Amino acid sequence: ISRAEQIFYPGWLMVSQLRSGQPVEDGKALYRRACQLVKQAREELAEAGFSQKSSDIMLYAFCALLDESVLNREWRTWQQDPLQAHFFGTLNAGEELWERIREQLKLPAPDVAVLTCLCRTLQLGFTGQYRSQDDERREDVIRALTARVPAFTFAQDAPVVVRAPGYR
Repeated sequence: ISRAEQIFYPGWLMVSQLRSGQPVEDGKALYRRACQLVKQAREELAEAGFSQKSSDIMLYAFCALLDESVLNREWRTWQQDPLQAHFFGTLNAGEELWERIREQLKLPAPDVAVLTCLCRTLQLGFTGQYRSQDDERREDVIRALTARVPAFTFAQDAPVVVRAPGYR
C-alpha cells in the first residue's frame, strides 16, 4: 500500500541520509528523533487500519534498518541499547529479520504493504547477518521477494577488477 509508504517516508529519507555519511551531531538527539518516528509510525499504522501483526513486522524491519545504518557509521546509546532492544526486546534483528522475510514468503497471499516495506528495507541498504543451514542463499530470497511485488525488482552491478588475495 501507499498509505504505509506515506508513514515510513520521513524515516526512510532519514536512514538514506545517514547511509550517505551526512554529519549527524548529536547522537543522543538522533536516537530521540528515531524513537518519536517509530512511535509516530505505530499510531499511524493502527489509525490506517493495519493489524498489530503487519504493523509489528513493518516497524521491526524499520528498527532493524535504522539500527544497522547507525552502527555501521564512522552515540554508544544505540550500541548500548538499540531500537530493536528498546521496542522489541532483541539484539539479533540482523539475523531474525531474514528469518521473518522467509516466513512471509511461505504465505500464499502476504500483505502487499508488508512486502513493500521489506523491499524498501533492502533497497535502503539492509544487509543483516543471513544464515540458513540449507541450500538457500540471500540472492534467492531477494529474487523471490522481488518477484511477488510489482513495484520492485533486482539489479546487479557489473563485476569489477578486484585485487586477488592468495597473492604476495
